[PDB]
Amino acid sequence: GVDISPKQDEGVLKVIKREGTGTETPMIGDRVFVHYTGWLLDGTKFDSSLDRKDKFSFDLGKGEVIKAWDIAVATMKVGELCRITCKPEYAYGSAGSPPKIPPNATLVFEVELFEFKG
Repeated sequence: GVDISPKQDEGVLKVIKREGTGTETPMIGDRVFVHYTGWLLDGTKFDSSLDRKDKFSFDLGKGEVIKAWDIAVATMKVGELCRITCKPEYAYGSAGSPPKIPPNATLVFEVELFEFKG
């Protein structure tokens, strides 16, 4: 339900709405069938995966996503619903997202995780 990272203290953290059915969580390098909505800190909707024909999907912590997703998606159960609050050290700070994000802006993603190790 909160914010901070339990090692660096800045990184991420996540607001719970609907907790899971299958109590298990994903392991490092496992395949997860996610779907996300996402906003910048000014309340601007830059991205939502369902709109582009289908759901989202990655392999936990493989370069593929952001480090804020490897921390908060490692803590996500089968069927769960929450909202991620992320900081640029774990996200777009040392890079910037291609269409409009600069190297120092706060970030937001509402994630629904369907299933992973199953």
